[PDB]
Amino acid sequence: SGAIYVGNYRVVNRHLATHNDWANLVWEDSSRDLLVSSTTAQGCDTIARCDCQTGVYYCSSRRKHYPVSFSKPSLIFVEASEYYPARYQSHLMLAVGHSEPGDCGGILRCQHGVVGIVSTGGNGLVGFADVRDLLWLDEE
Ligand SMILES: Cc1cc(C)c(Nc2ccn(C)n2)c(C)c1
Ligand SMILES: [Zn+2]
Repeated sequence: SGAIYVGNYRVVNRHLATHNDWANLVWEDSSRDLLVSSTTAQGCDTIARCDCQTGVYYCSSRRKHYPVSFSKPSLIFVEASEYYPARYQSHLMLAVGHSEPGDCGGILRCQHGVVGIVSTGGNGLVGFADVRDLLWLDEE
């Protein structure tokens, strides 16, 4: 589990969104595994606006933050899980790292701010849903 709290927005994995998230929906995209809902309080996370390929992510199944190198956001085939059938997921970045289903929501960050959240995993790989192209998170 985990979310990004920026301005009056809450960014979560779409497959982990709650009824309150759907009842206060701002935007959702199944192909990206992302859902954004509105919040009453303002959040403290800052979104990175950059092309970094090195950063650090939080892995709840190890209670540790790991430094990683990660690929550029791309269209990647992801195998079937309990949340999605086998399909192409867009704006996804991969790194070598430990991940379990419950690690989804962990933040990946670089020197500029939050880059994305854990969304996929298995066999020593971890995939992150990018949020750096969602410029509207910084306003309104
Ligand atoms: C972060 C994360 C997410 C998921 C859903 C998974 N399990 C599975 C099982 C089959 N897939 C394709 N994925 C793992 C290991 C890690
Ligand atoms: Zn950066």
